[PDB]
Amino acid sequence: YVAALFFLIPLVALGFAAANFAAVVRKPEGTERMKEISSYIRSGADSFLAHETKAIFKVAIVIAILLMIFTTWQTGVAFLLGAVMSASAGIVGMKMATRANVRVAEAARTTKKIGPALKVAYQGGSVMGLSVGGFALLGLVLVYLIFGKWMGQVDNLNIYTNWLGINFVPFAMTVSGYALGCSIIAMFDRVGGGVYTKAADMAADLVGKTELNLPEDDPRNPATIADNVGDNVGDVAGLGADLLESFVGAIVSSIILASYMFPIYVQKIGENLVHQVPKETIQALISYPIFFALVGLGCSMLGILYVIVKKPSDNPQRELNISLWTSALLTVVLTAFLTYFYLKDLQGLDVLGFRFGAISPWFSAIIGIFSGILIGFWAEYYTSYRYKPTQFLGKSSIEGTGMVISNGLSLGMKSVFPPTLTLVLGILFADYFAGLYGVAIAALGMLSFVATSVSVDSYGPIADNAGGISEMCELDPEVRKITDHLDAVGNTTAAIGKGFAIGSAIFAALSLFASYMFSQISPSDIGKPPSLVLLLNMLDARVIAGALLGAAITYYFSGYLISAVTKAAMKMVDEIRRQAREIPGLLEGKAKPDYNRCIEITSDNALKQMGYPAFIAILTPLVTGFLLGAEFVGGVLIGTVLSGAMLAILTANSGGAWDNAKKYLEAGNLEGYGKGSEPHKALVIGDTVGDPLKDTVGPSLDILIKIMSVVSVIAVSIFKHVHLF
Amino acid sequence: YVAALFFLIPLVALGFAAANFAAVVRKPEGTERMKEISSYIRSGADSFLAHETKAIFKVAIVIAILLMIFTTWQTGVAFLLGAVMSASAGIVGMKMATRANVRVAEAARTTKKIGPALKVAYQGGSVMGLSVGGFALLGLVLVYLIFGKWMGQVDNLNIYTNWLGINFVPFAMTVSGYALGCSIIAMFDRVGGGVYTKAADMAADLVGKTELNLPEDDPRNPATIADNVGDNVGDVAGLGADLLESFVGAIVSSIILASYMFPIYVQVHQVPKETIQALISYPIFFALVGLGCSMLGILYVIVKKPSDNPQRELNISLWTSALLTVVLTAFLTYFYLKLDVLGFRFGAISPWFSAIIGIFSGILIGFWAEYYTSYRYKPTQFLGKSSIEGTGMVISNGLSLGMKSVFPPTLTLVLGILFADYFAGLYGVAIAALGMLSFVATSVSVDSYGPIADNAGGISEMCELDPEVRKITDHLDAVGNTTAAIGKGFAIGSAIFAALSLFASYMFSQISPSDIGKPPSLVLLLNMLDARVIAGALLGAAITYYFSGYLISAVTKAAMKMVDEIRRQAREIPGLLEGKAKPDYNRCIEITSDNALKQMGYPAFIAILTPLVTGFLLGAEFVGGVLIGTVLSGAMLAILTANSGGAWDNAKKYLEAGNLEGYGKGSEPHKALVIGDTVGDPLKDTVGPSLDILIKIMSVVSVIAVSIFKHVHLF
Ligand SMILES: NC1=[SH]c2cc(CNC(=O)c3cc4ccccc4[nH]3)ccc2N1
Ligand SMILES: NC1=[SH]c2cc(CNC(=O)c3cc4ccccc4[nH]3)ccc2N1
Ligand SMILES: [K+]
Ligand SMILES: [K+]
Ligand SMILES: [Mg+2]
Ligand SMILES: [Mg+2]
Ligand SMILES: [Mg+2]
Ligand SMILES: [Mg+2]
Ligand SMILES: [Mg+2]
Ligand SMILES: [Mg+2]
Ligand SMILES: [Mg+2]
Ligand SMILES: [Mg+2]
Ligand SMILES: [Mg+2]
Ligand SMILES: [Mg+2]
Ligand code: NA
Ligand code: NA
Repeated sequence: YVAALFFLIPLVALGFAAANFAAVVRKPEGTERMKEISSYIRSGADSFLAHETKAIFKVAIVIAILLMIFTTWQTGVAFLLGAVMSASAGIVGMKMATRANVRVAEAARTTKKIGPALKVAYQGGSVMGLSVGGFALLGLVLVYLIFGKWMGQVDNLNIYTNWLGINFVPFAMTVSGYALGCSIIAMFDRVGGGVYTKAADMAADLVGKTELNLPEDDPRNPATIADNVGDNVGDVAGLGADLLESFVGAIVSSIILASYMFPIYVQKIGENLVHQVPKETIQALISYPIFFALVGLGCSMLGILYVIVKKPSDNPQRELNISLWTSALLTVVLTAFLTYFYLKDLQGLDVLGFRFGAISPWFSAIIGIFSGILIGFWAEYYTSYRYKPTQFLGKSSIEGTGMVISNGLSLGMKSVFPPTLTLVLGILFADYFAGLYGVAIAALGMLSFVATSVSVDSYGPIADNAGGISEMCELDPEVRKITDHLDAVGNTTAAIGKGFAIGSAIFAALSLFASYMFSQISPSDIGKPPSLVLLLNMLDARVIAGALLGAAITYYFSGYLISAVTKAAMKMVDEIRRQAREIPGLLEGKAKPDYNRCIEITSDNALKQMGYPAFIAILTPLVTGFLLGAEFVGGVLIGTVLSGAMLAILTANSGGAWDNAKKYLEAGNLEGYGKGSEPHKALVIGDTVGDPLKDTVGPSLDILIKIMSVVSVIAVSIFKHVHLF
Repeated sequence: YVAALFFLIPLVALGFAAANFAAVVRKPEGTERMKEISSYIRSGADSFLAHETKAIFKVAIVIAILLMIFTTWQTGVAFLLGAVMSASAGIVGMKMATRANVRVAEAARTTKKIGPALKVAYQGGSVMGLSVGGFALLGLVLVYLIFGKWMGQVDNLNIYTNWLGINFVPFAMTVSGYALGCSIIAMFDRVGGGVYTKAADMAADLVGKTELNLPEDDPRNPATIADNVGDNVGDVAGLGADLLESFVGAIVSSIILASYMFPIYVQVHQVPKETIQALISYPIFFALVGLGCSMLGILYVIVKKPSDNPQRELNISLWTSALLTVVLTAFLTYFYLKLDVLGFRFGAISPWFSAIIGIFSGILIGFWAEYYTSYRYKPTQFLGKSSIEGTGMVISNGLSLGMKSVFPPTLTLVLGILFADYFAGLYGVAIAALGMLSFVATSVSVDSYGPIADNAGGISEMCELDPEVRKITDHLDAVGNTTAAIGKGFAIGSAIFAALSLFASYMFSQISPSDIGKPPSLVLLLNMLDARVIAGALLGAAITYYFSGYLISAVTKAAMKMVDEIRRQAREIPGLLEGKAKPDYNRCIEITSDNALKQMGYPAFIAILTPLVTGFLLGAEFVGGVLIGTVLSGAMLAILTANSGGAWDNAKKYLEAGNLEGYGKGSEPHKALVIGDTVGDPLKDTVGPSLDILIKIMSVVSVIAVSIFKHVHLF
């Protein structure tokens, strides 16, 4: 029927991405030096991503075997499917960007205008965004059809108990495994690529600009190629992995709640269970988020096509915002129709959530979108150098490096507010509209047009690489100005994407707190009213202690990521100093440096440090539970949500502001002081201090939130009574 | 009987502090240049503290009148009493330090050893700590005797409702007003002094060391005198205010919970009135025993043979005070309390155990502080080493060190909460919150010891003395920074415990006389799955972060103003850098004073209003969520900022001791460490301390005012 037409949308999106790749590759590349630089960066990125993928997939096979042992095999199969999906999205994005960077560079060089370069960069971004959306929805639909339909886990959806004494719902456990695989692979990719790129960027920027007195991404700098390999590895593949994980997480949270609703909402009447809701309603609610995501992917495809066929403009932010708005409006309308018709007459919504009938979920979704948009706007206010905060930061740059650091930290901590209030209002409204199911539907709708968001976000790194390639090949300063404008727009878009991701994570984390309080129910007491089930008393000393511990664990995770970055940062700083002083004629320009040193340093550090964060995110719930019950784990989840949201928003805004103020000063817009002045060095120090907090901690925080919440939701059935205290 | 002997302890502490002040003043000060510099610094500190005190006391009178209007007059009277108590403790500490700085400096200069300077600095610190403890306990005992005994508010312990629809217990409301006044005055003092001193320090350090290439606190630097006046204003008066506020807040939380326990635990009252009265009076006797043990430890450490390692002497003081407190409080709990229905599961000794936790917790925190802040350990030394790689490296490694150190103390607090709960419910949780500050006198002493050493070093460097004097001052100042970090940890831990206890008291206060029968098991219930509660938690975390950011910005404004002023002076006054001209310290003094006085008001009003607005907007669950998020985020940020600022400052000092191989005071690593120290100053001396004050003030205001918007909410 129409379900098949909907389920074929992800394949159309993947085909569109492949077509965009074929079109960009058919574009003309640059000169011979441009080809050589692109080859260097592409080879580095390919090698590091190959090593990362091998390691991550070994770990993924191990985790899949464990999941198969301790739960149903369907869980392990879904885990592997999600791992493959996220890894493939990341690899596709990286393999597309490694080729589109030089294309954008050559376009901006020949045409001397922003239109063509913007168009090619948006083509690459669309490749990655369509790949992400299509992979996520394809994995989800394959799971829903094989383990939900072919095997019929969506038909029984009952509370079984496995051999290890674990209470589980079949389709619930399968989607949990799928989301866990997605999020764990995304965690590995993000941590690795972030460590790599941020160490390289810190070392190169700091040493070169502040000490050696070189231009940004100068060929004499033995770390520039490492920096660009990181831009392609950590800022692309990791970005796609994280965003696909967020999309799949919102959708799987909605689906898990819908599935768990059926066997719990029952009435015990003389030892006879009477289901308060018909199975058809739960099945409609389960299939609803998938159709929602498919309609959203279609609307994103429409907007991306309109923006890639439209006449190019000189203001790239205008084009990106036009794409986002068109996708969002198409999604709103088509999803209104989908919610009205699909949920027409179900007869069981009143019992759970929806108070305004079939349209109740749609409203929630709307909230999400709007919420996201709001955050987006706020991002552009705090990150863009065309507004008050970033400009005041750039001005304060005249007073000293310490002034820059303090003002950046204050700007981040202040910007923490408006988006948090947006999320508060969104939570309240989605609740009022359709309970926790609508909370999850809003989490999803905030990313309903995830394809366009991922596209507009990945657009940036391509422009950054184009600028790096133009600087390495000594191009016309007009090319550098085009790349700098595109890169500022890309920083704004990356801040917007981080905000979107963190908001979706918070919404899905509330929905998952609900599902986690649900999973604790055993078949023995499968009759108590959900009003008593969904209860996590905060006055229980265990819960508040767990909240404290979760906040501390989030902060320690961020600190460990920062330290893992700074280790390689210092190593490469020292290596660059050594090369500058021990290689004859390197600074004069008559000698070639050794980029391989920094490449290998960053690769080794990233490969060594990428493992611990994922394992922490996987184990923390299990250990905390087996030590102090399930209320402590609930408190830990609460504290994790709070601290992670706060730190992620703060770091995203602060890093965006710092980088855009550095770029604004580099454009000479700072009266009197140029690109080589002491204020520029202070802004460079600020940008290096913002780099690791913007490209590592922030993104990884939401992945940690979702991974930990999913692990707890899956494993609470055990430590609920197998605790030590 | 023996109760009068107990009620006389705070007066003895105040007398001991006055005697220590008279003894330090009887010591010989330095030369004419030292006398002139000390007089200038004392005049500046006195002037700024006078203005700050006048403004804060006008605001305090206004707030007391408002409290009298909307609640009982006893609340306003106790508010004024606590305001006066905290302001007096701070002013006494500051007036003692402004005179003890030059005395410590001259002692360390003449003796050429660390012993005499350490002894005099600890004398000043003991003056301030005894002042704080004595004033806090005297105000609290006067309230307990006048409104608790003379008027007998501890006799009825009923749930009344005032004309504005507020449910309250008489003595509960009175102690709430006292603690609220204490915390609001501490908030004003802390915010003002922190802005002042941190702006001055940022300006001076950055401009002088990074640009003009001058030594720390050089007379040519027109901000060194302003920086030291700030050290005396914000790091002394504010410190005493904050610590007295935490002490009184723990005790008042204990008292409020004890009072509210009676009329709620009914089936017929589940607990006899005598038991509730004994539990109400118990925290006061506990605090008195703790003050006595702190006095004993301070006396032993000021009479004990001086050592060359001052941290050893300070740790010996802390250990002796803590052990004396543990033993004497064990005896007090055994005899005075010579329960099962509420909390205590091990009989009369149940509360004492909890207190122990607190103490030990504090002690534990102490070690962790000394592990992360002292340059004699791995983290601070690694930071100093990373200083060779660049300023950005210093900043990133400092942030990482703070965020990691955030953990061990958090786990300590988690275990303490869990164990105190297991032992004696929320009453024992609050008693542990208090016991962590049981020896608050010794803690305040060891903490105020630091700023005195900082001022002595600044004065010795201003007069160009013997480098041995500067080395003595640097060692003492590093020890003082470590002790200040330990004190901040003490405050934040006590704040977390008391904030949980106040969450309990706030869930209790919502009970109205109409439904004064529901089982307490159902009353103490704040479901976290309520969308409103989680939204409020998110909003509270965001509000804490914005509070911190606004404080940082208030600091950076005056910091930039003074940086520009110093550059202008350097370029337009002939011979200033050459040394043939005299700078204008009054300019920086006035800049920082004006900025601090202007920015000093808003944070306290935010902390006071946020609960009221959030409540009248979204019921009581939203306010509960806001309190939870605020507590969590504030604890995290306070621990992080304290540890990070300590690490940065001690790494700078570790590089100053030459322990960094090859690089001296003028090398790029020293400039990077100075940039790190300037970035840490505002996060260490302004945000961190204000966070726990905000937590306590907001939770107390909520506990008092929830009775209105609990059902008079807009949604
Ligand atoms: N129009 C309608 S009535 C209706 C009823 C149900 C199932 N049980 C109930 O609501 C139910 C209400 C209630 C109140 C007190 C005690 C026990 C109770 N049990 C589900 C859908 C539906 N739709
Ligand atoms: N419209 C209506 S109210 C109503 C009430 C009753 C009798 N008690 C119940 O059903 C009932 C038991 C139970 C246990 C847990 C959660 C919810 C529950 N509900 C039966 C039918 C009916 N139909
Ligand atoms: K970027
Ligand atoms: K200090
Ligand atoms: Mg850079
Ligand atoms: Mg880059
Ligand atoms: Mg670049
Ligand atoms: Mg950038
Ligand atoms: Mg950068
Ligand atoms: Mg300083
Ligand atoms: Mg000082
Ligand atoms: Mg000083
Ligand atoms: Mg100091
Ligand atoms: Mg300082
Ligand atoms: Na995410
Ligand atoms: Na405090």
